[PDB]
Amino acid sequence: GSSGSSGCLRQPPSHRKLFVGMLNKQQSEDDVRRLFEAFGNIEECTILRGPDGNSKGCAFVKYSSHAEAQAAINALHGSQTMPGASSSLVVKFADTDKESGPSSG
Repeated sequence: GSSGSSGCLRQPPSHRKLFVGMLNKQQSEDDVRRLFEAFGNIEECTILRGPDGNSKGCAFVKYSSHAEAQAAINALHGSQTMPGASSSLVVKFADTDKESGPSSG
């Protein structure tokens, strides 16, 4: 059943990345690997490390599709609170075109 949508509007965006922050300088790529994937499959993972060297409490994680992404987000972001931080984990859809834009130039 449920065949035939005949309704295309505000269709979802195009991006398989997720920006995670409010992390602790203890966890490792692995920890975040299993944890995340624990819900929705992951395509790639890359921990962020500022020039200083010590993790900046951030990392880039990708998923197979949107649905899965949201699952991990709600299941993670706003759920627990990384050690040290007072605010629940922060996981949002990572953007690609930040600097660029249709700005009237």
